[PDB]
Amino acid sequence: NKAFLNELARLVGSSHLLTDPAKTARYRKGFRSGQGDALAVVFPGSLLELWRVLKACVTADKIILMQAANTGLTEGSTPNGNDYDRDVVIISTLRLDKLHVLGKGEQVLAYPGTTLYSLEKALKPLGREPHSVIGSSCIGASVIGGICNNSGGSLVQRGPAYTEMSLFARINEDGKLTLVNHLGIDLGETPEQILSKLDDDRIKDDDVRHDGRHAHDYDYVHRVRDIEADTPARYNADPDRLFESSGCAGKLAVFAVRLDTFEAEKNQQVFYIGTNQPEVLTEIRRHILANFENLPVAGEYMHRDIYDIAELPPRMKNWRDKYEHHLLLKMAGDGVGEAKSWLVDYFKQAEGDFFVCTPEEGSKAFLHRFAAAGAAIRYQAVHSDEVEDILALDIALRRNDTEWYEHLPPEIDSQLVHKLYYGHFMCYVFHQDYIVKKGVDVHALKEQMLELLQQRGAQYPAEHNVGHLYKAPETLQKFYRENDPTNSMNPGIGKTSKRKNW
Ligand SMILES: Cc1cc2nc3c(=O)[nH]c(=O)nc-3n(C[C@H](O)[C@H](O)[C@H](O)COP(=O)(O)OP(=O)(O)OC[C@H]3O[C@@H](n4cnc5c(N)ncnc54)[C@H](O)[C@@H]3O)c2cc1C
Repeated sequence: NKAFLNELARLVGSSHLLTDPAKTARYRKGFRSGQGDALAVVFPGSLLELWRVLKACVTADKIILMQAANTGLTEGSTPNGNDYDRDVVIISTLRLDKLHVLGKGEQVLAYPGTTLYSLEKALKPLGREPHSVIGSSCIGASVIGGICNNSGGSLVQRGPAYTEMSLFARINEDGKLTLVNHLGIDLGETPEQILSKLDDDRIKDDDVRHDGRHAHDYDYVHRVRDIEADTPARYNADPDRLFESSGCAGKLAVFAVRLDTFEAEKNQQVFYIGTNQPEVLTEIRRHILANFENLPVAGEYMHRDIYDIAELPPRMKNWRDKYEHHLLLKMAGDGVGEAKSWLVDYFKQAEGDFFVCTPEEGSKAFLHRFAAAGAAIRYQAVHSDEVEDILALDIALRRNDTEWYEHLPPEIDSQLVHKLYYGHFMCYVFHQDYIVKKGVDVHALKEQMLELLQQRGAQYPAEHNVGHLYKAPETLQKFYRENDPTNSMNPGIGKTSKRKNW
């Protein structure tokens, strides 16, 4: 072991290797939960260094945990406990932060540390927008980390993060580390050639091939509008979005992804909708999905309790006081006039009301909605020895569900101090965080709640992935194994075996 570590320090430099528990704690603890021991955290500075570190880990038979930023919410980006059969090496990819724009910006090559934030910035002067907008973009979520988790932001027209074109390393059945270039870009024959070409930014449009594979989720547009389908719009175990790097959850080492970007959206307007009747929001969604020509850009839901705890903008304060259910509907281009006209008519009849945001209201509303997650976490710490731990569920309802707002069995409802509800309303993806009464068996509660969701036909992790909080369905387990036959990369994800060879 003294030798393996010296090799790492030789490959990335001693200032880019951490072994002291007190120093690695920063990378061993999950954003909301999850924690474990790790032998080392290494920070390669080039893709070629990443390759050599992976090779050194495979030859020392270590477990590899790829990490970018670590905003994963279900403990799947940090070690889970200490019972691994081999030492764990966390490879932080955050220094690999270059970005390569292809052509006029219609596609990009993102590297392991490229942040969504930097992607947004580089595309803006090109008149393009990224494929994803998630609550964690403001705190540095990475592009590749979202592809690995099939992340789903607030962007209603884009689907969960997805691409069939990527460059990644895979430990095969024989335990051999292999580099697989499925980027559809000619980069060379050896790892040195391929990775240097990319590290030196010597890729030009001439190296690029155009072949029909998809660099985003095609037709989510269609799937999201099908309000008569009896399955959800998107969920982590959805087999059609599990492709190589897409949904890999750390089971491969993703070096690069080729992704589609989109034309920037014209003139956006946020419509702040509030109501006390769940059915009024249900019909806004159903009518827009079935009848609008223009899909919204975003449609974020916030219940009042989560509103208060997340908590200023006076009109929002007014809406909070008047309405329990809020829908932040962002339209763009023509959808603005379409939404404004239909809402004016709809609310002359339907119970609540709405207003057209001022740039300041609109940004503060979204900033408030995001942060919902951090909220519950902080309410917990405040009331630590008085409430159990936070029970957080991530769910995707059947597209034709007529009752999205849950009415739990009275005996389950009574065990909750608070019920925090927020989500991506148009996609029927909801995050439900509960503050549970002191003395309640949280594990038993969760099990009861998961049974009710199965009964409702919902799927669960929707966007956050299974991590170590959810059991991976058969589709996922089979995918994880195909990618990592030796089970040497982020091992027990989805409550699966943590041991070598599974
Ligand atoms: C406040 C807040 C709001 C959020 N809002 C949303 C939201 O709206 N929608 C949503 O879907 N999620 C949301 N999330 C979760 C977030 O999307 C994920 O935490 C984020 O996408 C993960 O990106 P990351 O850079 O943090 O990756 P990390 O957490 O580091 O996690 C990466 C996951 O991918 C693996 N991985 C990372 N890099 C690589 C690589 N190069 N090769 C192979 N495997 C790799 C890791 O092992 C792990 O399984 C939120 C989290 C927070 C804290």
